[PDB]
Amino acid sequence: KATCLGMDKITQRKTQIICTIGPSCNNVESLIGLIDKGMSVARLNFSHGDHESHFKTLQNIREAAKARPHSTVGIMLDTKGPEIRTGMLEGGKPIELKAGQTLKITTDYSMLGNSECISCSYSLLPKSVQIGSTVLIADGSLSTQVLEIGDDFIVCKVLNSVTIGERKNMNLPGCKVHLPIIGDKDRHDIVDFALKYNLDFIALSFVQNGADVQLCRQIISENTQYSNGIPSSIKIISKIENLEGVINFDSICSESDGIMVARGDLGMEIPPEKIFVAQKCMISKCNVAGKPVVTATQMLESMIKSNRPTRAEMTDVANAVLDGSDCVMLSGETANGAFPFDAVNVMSRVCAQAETCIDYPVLYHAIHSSVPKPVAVPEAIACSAVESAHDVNAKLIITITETGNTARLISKYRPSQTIIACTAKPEVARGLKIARGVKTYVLNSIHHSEVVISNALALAKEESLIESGDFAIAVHNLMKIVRCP
Amino acid sequence: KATCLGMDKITQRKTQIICTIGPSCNNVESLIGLIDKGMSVARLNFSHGDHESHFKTLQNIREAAKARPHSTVGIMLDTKGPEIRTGMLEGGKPIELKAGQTLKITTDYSMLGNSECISCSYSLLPKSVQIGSTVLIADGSLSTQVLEIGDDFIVCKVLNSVTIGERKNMNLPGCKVHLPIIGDKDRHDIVDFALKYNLDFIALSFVQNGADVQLCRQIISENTQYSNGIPSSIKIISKIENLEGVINFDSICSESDGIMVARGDLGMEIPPEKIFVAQKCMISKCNVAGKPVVTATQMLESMIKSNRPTRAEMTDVANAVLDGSDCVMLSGETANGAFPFDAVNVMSRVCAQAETCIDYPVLYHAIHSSVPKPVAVPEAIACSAVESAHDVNAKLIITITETGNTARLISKYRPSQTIIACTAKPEVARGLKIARGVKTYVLNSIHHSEVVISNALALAKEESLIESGDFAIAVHNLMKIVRCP
Amino acid sequence: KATCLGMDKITQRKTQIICTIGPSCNNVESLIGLIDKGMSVARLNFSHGDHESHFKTLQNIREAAKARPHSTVGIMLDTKGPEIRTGMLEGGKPIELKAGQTLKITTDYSMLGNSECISCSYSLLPKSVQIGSTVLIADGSLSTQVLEIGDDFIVCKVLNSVTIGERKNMNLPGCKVHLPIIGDKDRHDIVDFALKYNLDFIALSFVQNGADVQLCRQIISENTQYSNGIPSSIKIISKIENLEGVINFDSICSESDGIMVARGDLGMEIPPEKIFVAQKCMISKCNVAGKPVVTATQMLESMIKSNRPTRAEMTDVANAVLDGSDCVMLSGETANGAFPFDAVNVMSRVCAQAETCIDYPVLYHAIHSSVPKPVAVPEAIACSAVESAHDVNAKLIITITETGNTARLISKYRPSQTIIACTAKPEVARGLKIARGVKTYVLNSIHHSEVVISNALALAKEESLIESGDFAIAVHNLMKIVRCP
Amino acid sequence: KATCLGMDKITQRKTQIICTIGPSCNNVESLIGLIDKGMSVARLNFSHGDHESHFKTLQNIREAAKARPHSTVGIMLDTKGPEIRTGMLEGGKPIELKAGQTLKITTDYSMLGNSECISCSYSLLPKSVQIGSTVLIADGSLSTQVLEIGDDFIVCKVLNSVTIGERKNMNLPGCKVHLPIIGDKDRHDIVDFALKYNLDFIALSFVQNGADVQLCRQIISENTQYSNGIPSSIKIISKIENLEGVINFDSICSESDGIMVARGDLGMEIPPEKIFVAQKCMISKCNVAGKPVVTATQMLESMIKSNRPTRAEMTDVANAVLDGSDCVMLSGETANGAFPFDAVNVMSRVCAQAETCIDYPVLYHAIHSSVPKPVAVPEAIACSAVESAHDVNAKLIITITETGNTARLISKYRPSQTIIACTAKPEVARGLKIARGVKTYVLNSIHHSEVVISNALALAKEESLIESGDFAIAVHNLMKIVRCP
Repeated sequence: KATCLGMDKITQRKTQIICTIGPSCNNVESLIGLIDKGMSVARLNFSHGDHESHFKTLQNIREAAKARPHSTVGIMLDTKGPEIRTGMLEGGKPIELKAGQTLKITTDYSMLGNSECISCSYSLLPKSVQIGSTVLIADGSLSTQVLEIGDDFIVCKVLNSVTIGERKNMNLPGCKVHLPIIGDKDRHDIVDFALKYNLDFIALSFVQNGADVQLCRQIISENTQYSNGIPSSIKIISKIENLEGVINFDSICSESDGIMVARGDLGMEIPPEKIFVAQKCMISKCNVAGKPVVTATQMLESMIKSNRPTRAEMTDVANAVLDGSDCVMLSGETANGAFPFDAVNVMSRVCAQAETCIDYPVLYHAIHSSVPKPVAVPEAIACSAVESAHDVNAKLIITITETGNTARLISKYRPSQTIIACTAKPEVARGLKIARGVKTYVLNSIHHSEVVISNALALAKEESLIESGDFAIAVHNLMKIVRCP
Repeated sequence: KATCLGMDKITQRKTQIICTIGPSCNNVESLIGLIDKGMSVARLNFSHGDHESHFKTLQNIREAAKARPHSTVGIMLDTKGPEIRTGMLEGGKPIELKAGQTLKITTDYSMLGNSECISCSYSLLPKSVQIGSTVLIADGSLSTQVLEIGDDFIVCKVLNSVTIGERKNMNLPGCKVHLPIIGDKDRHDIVDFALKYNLDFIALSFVQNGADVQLCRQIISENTQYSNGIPSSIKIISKIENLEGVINFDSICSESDGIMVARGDLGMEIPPEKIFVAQKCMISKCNVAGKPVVTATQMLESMIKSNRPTRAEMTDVANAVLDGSDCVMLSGETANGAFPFDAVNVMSRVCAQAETCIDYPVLYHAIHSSVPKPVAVPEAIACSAVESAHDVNAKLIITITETGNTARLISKYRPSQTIIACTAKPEVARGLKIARGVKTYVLNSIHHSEVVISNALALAKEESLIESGDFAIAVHNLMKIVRCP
Repeated sequence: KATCLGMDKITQRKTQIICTIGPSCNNVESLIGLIDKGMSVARLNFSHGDHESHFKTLQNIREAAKARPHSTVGIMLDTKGPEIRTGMLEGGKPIELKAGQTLKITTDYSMLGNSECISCSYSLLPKSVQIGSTVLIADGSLSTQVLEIGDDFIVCKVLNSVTIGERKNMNLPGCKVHLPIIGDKDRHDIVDFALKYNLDFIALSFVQNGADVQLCRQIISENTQYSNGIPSSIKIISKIENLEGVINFDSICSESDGIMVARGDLGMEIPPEKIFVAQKCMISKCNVAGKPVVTATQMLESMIKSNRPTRAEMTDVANAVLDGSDCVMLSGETANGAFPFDAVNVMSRVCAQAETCIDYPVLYHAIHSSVPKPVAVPEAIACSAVESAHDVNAKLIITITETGNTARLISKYRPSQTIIACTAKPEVARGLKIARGVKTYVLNSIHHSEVVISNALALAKEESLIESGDFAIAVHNLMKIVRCP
Repeated sequence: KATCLGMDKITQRKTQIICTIGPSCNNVESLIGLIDKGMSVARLNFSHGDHESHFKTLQNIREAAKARPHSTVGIMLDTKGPEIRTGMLEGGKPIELKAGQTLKITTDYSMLGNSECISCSYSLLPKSVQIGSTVLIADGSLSTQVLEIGDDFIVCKVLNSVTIGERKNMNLPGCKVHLPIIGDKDRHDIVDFALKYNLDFIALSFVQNGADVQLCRQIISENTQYSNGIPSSIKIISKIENLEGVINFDSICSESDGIMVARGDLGMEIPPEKIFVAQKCMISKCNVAGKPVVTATQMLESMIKSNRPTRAEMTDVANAVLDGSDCVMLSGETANGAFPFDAVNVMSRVCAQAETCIDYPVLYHAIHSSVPKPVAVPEAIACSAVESAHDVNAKLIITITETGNTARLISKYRPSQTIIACTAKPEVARGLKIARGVKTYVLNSIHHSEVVISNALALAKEESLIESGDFAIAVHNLMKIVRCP
């Protein structure tokens, strides 16, 4: 019905876009490009790089953002988390293995590993496997089986002949990994980078229960040395990356400021045909809870070595948007891909196209019905704004906010109209970069409602978002309908 | 569902009540009683009485209203319109007739009629009938047949032996009555009573098309001599009383300020079984258009000579409310009945009871869906107010209004909450006495919104309409949600 | 919507009509007339008449039915039940009373009563009241108050001056009446009239719980002497006539073959404004249960002394049909009214008119959704027949049935199409005369499906119910769609 | 809701699967394997191979089908259509090109091409391009630009350095290709293979309008020499592969027996972001019309060189099923992939899993509402069967059919129950291998309905599709509900 009206034709994008910043796009020029193509949030994967690499990247993001005064860019720190990685190889050159050979794996991490004895970051490895256990390297590339266990090593038997590099992933199927969700390095990165440099999001890797989220809350509340004793309003985004997280989803979602659905280990703990079911379900639950949800399964793989993607990758992003996703995330397409700019631009257009397939009145009633009544005043105002915008055929919903909460609530009810959030706090604007359909205007002051609305309508007119004679809904416990001069 | 919740039990009335004031309830004491039983509007039927009778009644109504300052009483003038009535009988005593006898009817209205020659107010009577024409008197009591036509009289043959009195109704089936909808007397009554004494409603008898309505509009605009050159805002309520009125209903409804469904001639022009179908349709169309509708078919006939009505009469009122009727009107039950006070009280309780059978969310969506979009700003505001009242579970919807238009728009969407209209103009309050579920607060000034709302909430608290901590929606292009202090 | 399409116009009646047979219409000629006007079922009120009067009436009904071979007439016995009546008056002439006088009431039933000492049928009267209790005669006409209680009498004080006749009703507010629901006379009438003469319905007066229904079931099962040891399939219709019945409705409805909502005492035990609520609720519950429901509050009172009714009475029948009533019943309009034929004809046309206001697809989905799944095979076939008829725009639903059960199930789902029930058993056809929209064809044999359908389509074509080329749904666990030759 | 019930758990597949048969799976043993993994239809892509290659494959398919008598395998011929392919390379070895060099292209198809002068099958190539025209080879691999046009050749300038092989695809963007939709070779393949060997489907490449479909109809009706003068019932499945096909879709869809959504040229004529929008619309229109639709964009690309696919590829299949797709098609994954058997098995499990996300009652009402009424008799029967299956909670819908039309109609309404089609004609069974949720029982005779149903139920019991006491709907204009013995 709505999809067919689009075919007869064969309004800016609402779904936010997160880009992972790596070597391929670390410089100012590239970052500006990424903003122009549609980047809402820049992500720093703390599984990679060092302190100096991260800090430079951060400076570059902010410099690039300064070059784009009509844009707001949020910055996300994605924790390393409880991962197991291999060590450095022979001098620095990659190594292949053949089935049948006996490969040794030492826990002496600071050791150069050859074709016979590689290294491992997990010092509790010997006490975590048994004779016969399977050890997976590079996410199902080097499959092995334990033959011996020593004090600080294991000896495995290479089962299938494959090629792997350095710092590769490692997996222990059916084995409990004795690592914390927030280890010592994660704490250091949270306090001494995210809080210290005033970042906007913490993507918490491998969250498994509400207690993981609460530990992060506690860390934030006990570390205010970088903000004059004032607790950061930095947002916790929990990454569901395994079966435990899926089982405890409700608790995690309820505790967090947002959810990210990511590849992780999930594809090894459940049947692969079931992954899409879990994703769809987690997205719907986030929609009902009004918590932002990020879809991030590295959707455009083919765009690390190709100018444009294949159908399957585009339909994945389209269907993620249609499932109700707030943001989509690019991983190695931008971080270390050959065509970082092409991917974002493609992804952006796909999102916009998928959003034309939405039956907005129907979507609104679905969400409105799913929310138990009575609600708080702010949420009621939000609903009425969306209903009003529909009833007068308004082009914009403008919200004057000091925290972004009303803007998040309007976003929850999925208006067809673009939401313009007006605030005096730049941090609030960056925080809103994960909320669907929210554009932000940062102001010097927010005290004079009339003036704020006037400037917002003038600026929106300049940006081709509204025209003279068009209606806009203004919200600030209060709702009004104004006409664009 | 909603009706069955009520059966297990075996919130003030929203439907407004119109009482016809006559001899039985003309005095101050009686009118005070009628207010206490639930009278919203006092109707003066200008088919009966003289100037002095009407003027005394008008004073009594207004004196009674002063004795009840928390109430607001509207005053309606019901026009004589194009009717044919007989003259005075033998001295002043009633006369019966027997079939077979030849009854004469003269057009000399100033004459005492006997059992052989009666009188008639319609001077064009001879030129309107032919030999064999049927002449009905007292709405199907004296059925006669024309035998001779003279210059200023007709001679008929009494077909059925019945008893009749003075000033009785007269009908000419299948004959065109050459009388205007608004004649000399009607103009006189509108200008020198309704406008002159500042009444609130003109109930316009036998409206047949839009042109009839527009003639009344013209009279109103051309007669501002009693209001300092400012046109009155007196409401035109067109009475649908015949087949023509039904045929042209849409035009009439669109031109009018409201609609009254009355008995009139309709039952003689269409099959009686079709009347309730016409009524249901007319009520639905009024609901959709947002125009007040009055149901008035003399619902409680039995209560002119009995303490209480029978089932059929109560169900009639109940179903009128459930059909969507804004007001119910009592006729001979209050005017010249033996039990006026019992009637009103009964009708009030039935209305309240029928209102407990309503599924309010379902009703809201039915009306909201029937309204073509986009709507104008105030209608959108009204909708949003009703939805917000629901979503926070508010007790009141308060509207600050200078005309009553917003209160009418809110009323259209049928909220479960009582609607409180705050105005500075007492005429606006009186005009709203035909909008369902609206109560009116008259204030000295309406300028300071915060103050207006504070005093409205305090007065509502005093009247036990709201309690501390309860929510109320306040509307004045603008909508907000406040908590009662 | 559907009501307005009808107004633009300003298909046979579905709602069945029950007529009470009394002195005014006891003869063959009158009964034939009643059939022609629309009588489905003839009712014998066993509160009145004697054995000889009842038997003659029965013969007349059956003779009249023989004169109408294309009609099926059901016969209903309405039990006297636990009622209290007054005795015979002075010789035989009616008597009036004045407030203040002390009226005596003896329990010596076989005694002529004057203006000072009347008689009473209830011998336990003295042991049922106390000093100060109120005794009501003729349903709130003679209001009295006990002054003395003797062995076989009471002395009351006339409170209000009114006029009453013989055999008048009597009521004891707030007092327990020690009479059985099925007394000795009721049992006699059930066994020696209803079963003996093979009647179709027993309207059981003043049912108060399921045990009352079960007593009647037991009586039927223990009295097969008039039907060769084969238990009668006579249908029990329980009359809800008081508060107890309303409280225990679910149990009563679940036990019975049908429900009648009647005047009884209800109007004295609950507030009168609540009666319509209870009726609406009981009708809906019967619709959901698929049990036939009869509305019978003496809807056309004014038609005992008038040619035509008033609006309130017509709208009552219209709204009863719209509430979901299967049958409407006339009481004193036919039994002892001046215009028995006029009333039925009016009532019939009203029903037909009200049925045009029904949104059939909407009504179907409402009932279909209210019924818990899974259902039995016969009910599933019934639903599919109704859906099929809609989908092909069929004109008839024909059902071959030996018990009428499938015809009752189709009726439950309220098709717009007339339901034609084909059976070889005349008793089955009469039983179906209380099911909405069911017309019956009685056949010699029912074995050849093809032939039965052919004859039914031919007969229906002759009766102007279907035309050549039109579709009909044929049902007999099996459903087919045939075309009318 | 339905997706989340599946997450808590973390019924056979209904969606049909088309496998393309090539070198990797040509032998009997492989084809048996493909049947066991879930192949419904075997596709022969006549763009590759010769007569003997196709004929051997046809025999192997048919021998493999005999080894699985409980399965039914359909056979599809996919036409070469209007395509442009290069010739053979240097002896037989592939050749790479570097940008800047001038590549020649001759129209002499019978020639061995080097790194300087390649060959081409399109003889009108010189008269189709101009100076500056872009010539694409291997679907955007070798981008060239015309420098010279000769009588039977063109000289181009290699724009981008890429590697290509033999028989590669060739495109002329913005140039009209003067080739018929059904040429000499296509006619030959349709008549002397599809019709001659009695295949079940013609997948018609690059259908652009209704006229193309009607030409294929004409060929079929004019060629009955291999079926004794009886026109084949071979299904025309039009492939939408370009913008023209999309523009004229309605006409094509109405003329065709089914629709295939293929990759084709579409991605070169419209923005890539718009492809999924077109696909969703085309699937919806097919669902509404009741025509089978095949989704086939080479969904599992990664499984030509990998054991299992990535997320995007699985979600693509999952969402195709949820969009309403009747069949999914595998291309190079089975034809010449390294892991054919793993691919099919994965795609099958995804389909089944996606099918558990369906709200079956909701889906039924959506389709039922979209169908304009009235429908024809068999469509009404199909609807009623689906509703009855639901209402009694049946396990199977069994249809006795001579053409398969009723089975297709039932399929259209998407019952949760498996549909069992009973036919005497093996071609009918094979034709139904593209209808979702239909399984087929081939019988010697179909005459005795009772017997047919008995044997169908017994065979279904044997296959564990139904148990004793379970209900099944039987359809053969007629519908009934039976219990499995």
